[PDB]
Amino acid sequence: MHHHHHHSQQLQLRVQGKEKHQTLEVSLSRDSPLKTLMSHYEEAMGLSGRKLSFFFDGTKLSGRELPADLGMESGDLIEVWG
Repeated sequence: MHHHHHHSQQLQLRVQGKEKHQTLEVSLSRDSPLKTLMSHYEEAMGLSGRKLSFFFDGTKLSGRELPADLGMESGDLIEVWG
């Protein structure tokens, strides 16, 4: 989450799905919209085309948000349902 090698302007985020093995720590630029993380997760997990829904703070992500739009911070978690 906070290892010393990380660039100080990226956010480390945990993306966690329904199974223990459906998980990924994603490094996201502050100026990348969340859709980049959501696609990244789908691509890494092999779950493209499954209509997964990503939640932060109890609300569904559209993918259009920057992390700052939501008060999302390095070390936060995004829950993937489906």
